Amino acid sequence: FSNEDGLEETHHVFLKGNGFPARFASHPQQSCIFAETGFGTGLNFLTLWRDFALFRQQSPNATLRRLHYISFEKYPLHVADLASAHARWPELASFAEQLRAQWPLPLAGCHRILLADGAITLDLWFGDVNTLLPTLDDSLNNQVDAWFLDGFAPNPDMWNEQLFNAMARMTRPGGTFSTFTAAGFVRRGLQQAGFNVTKVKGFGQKREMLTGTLPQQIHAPTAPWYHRPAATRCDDIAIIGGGIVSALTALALQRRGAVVTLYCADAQPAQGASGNRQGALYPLLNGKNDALETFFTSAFTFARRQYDQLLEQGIAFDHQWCGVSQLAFDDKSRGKIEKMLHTQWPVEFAEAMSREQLSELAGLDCAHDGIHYPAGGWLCPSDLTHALMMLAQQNGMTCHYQHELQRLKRIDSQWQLTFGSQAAKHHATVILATGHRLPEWEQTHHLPLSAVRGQVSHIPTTPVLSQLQQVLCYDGYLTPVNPANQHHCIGASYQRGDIATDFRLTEQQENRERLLRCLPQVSWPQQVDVSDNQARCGVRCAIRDHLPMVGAVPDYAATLAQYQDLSRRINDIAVAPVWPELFMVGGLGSRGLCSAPLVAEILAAQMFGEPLPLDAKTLAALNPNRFWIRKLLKG
Ligand SMILES: Cc1cc2nc3c(=O)[nH]c(=O)nc-3n(C[C@H](O)[C@H](O)[C@H](O)COP(=O)(O)OP(=O)(O)OC[C@H]3O[C@@H](n4cnc5c(N)ncnc54)[C@H](O)[C@@H]3O)c2cc1C
Ligand SMILES: [Cl-]
Repeated sequence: FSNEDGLEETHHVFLKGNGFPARFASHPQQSCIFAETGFGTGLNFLTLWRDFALFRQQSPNATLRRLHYISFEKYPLHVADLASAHARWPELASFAEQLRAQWPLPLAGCHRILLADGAITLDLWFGDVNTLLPTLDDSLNNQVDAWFLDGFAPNPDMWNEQLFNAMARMTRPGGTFSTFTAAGFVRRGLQQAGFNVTKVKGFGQKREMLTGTLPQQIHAPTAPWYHRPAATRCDDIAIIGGGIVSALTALALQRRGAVVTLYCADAQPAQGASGNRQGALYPLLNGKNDALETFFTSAFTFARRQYDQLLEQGIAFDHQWCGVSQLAFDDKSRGKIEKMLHTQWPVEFAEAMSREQLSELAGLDCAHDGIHYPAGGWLCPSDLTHALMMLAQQNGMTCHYQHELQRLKRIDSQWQLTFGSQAAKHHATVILATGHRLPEWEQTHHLPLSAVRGQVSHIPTTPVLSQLQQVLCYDGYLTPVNPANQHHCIGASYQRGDIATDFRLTEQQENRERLLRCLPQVSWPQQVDVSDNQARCGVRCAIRDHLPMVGAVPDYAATLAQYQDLSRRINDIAVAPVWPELFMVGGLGSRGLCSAPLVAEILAAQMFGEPLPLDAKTLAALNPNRFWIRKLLKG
């Protein structure tokens, strides 16, 4: 037993300083929230994990079942650096391996990693703490049970009042912190932030150090107009849906121990918009660093990781992570791509490429230059949705197919559900995930959701078409052959106000026309043949700002009456009015394969009142009431 590896230190300063592991056992909630300034090689996180795992082995019936860890790192290391430093701590080896298996690219923003079969949520915030904290969401307030105040020795950049004030704002009352320093200005900084502070002996030799406790909740400037309320009960949830996002939301809720039931109008899941054979998965970038791009940057990477974790657990679905090549086939598209390339992306996420480079990758002359997304690809969303639905079923979700909801009505603390004609059901909490049909309710009909038919053609491959290795995106898209069926998909029509799903010949020809029109300089696209008239049709739910809608279903009448006064006020203002115990997720447009997993996880986390994985503007930009709140916020 030495001190030289720094493991005993970590345990003394950060775990014991916050009352662990004793505190695991007395902890009164199902989850415990830790936050850390810095992350480094993960020493504090891995040590905590190890202890929390020993505690779960020893007390499988204790209240505490889950750990959430929030970390702020300005200088994210590469996974090889992580591996190299973890050689010092072989006793952490197996936790370390699971961590490194999911370590993300150095992209600015929040990256949520699900570890230990869902018992651990790791929110990695890559960016400067100081510029980050004022951007964070109200869902982080009053949440944190214990802080690991780590980093360089008070170098002074990090240890300002702005950090201490954010920390207290984010601390639950009774929540605590510990740090390795005892610098006077840090002590004074944490007191003025609102903590009680105690000075104690450092580990072994040097230093004194500091611990403390937040005696009272800091009521801090909120944004009540974009409030994200929890469900009061998660032991009785009914999902109305049956597409990709219903299954992901199911699973994200089951990880938290919710009980969920599915009602789906069709005989089978994935008979709506989620039913194609091959769909494209890549991020939507703009180079504007707005809410849209911020969301898609997190969403894409989060979706790839979840899809890989699922595949690792034995879930099966056709797919190739073959890369996506988006072509500058046009003045407009070239301009858009040019703007994206002004932000400096790691080439592991998005890379500018010449016509030659794209074609080299593609196996076919791509006719233009553009941008390449090497982790994008295609998946069979039909297989994926059936697979995730099956998994949710195996894990406890009962499924009632051919249950088209016709009437939804709150009565005496329950939602009464009338179908088309099976028995009426009633539930404490409901979630609407019905895609293009979302705004058909008296409760949802003032939400600006638009419905857009598309038709995707199914085409036989040929020796030349088989050569294609990437998804090609132009004004439309063409996937590589699915080697399991020897067919490709090429789409898609985009018909606003049109919800019929009948095969149309005109639209079948247009899927080929689009390709021929956008790559006129090459001849292989002539090998596309749509004359067997095989296609699939479906209907997207589009939103004019191109971002999903996820959250509580907002109450129009009360919102307008309650915020007529809002602009003058900006005071202590009431939270956004909503229908009680009613939530929604959808508005996925044409990018649901990319956006679905993160919105699902956002919705589950919200309904459980947990900290959310995005900043305030990006969450406000996903909130269902946003188009209204935007007006009222200016008059
Ligand atoms: C032509 C086309 C091309 C596409 N290409 C891509 C692509 O390249 N990449 C990509 O990521 N995505 C693509 N998409 C999919 C897009 O991402 C969709 O927005 C997404 O699949 C919708 O998923 P969802 O779960 O929200 O809704 P859906 O899959 O449409 O499911 C809605 C479900 O709700 C059920 N329902 C509706 N009303 C009721 C009711 N009253 N009672 C009970 N149940 C009800 C239905 O039974 C249905 O199962 C494409 C879609 C289309 C149509
Ligand atoms: Cl699809």
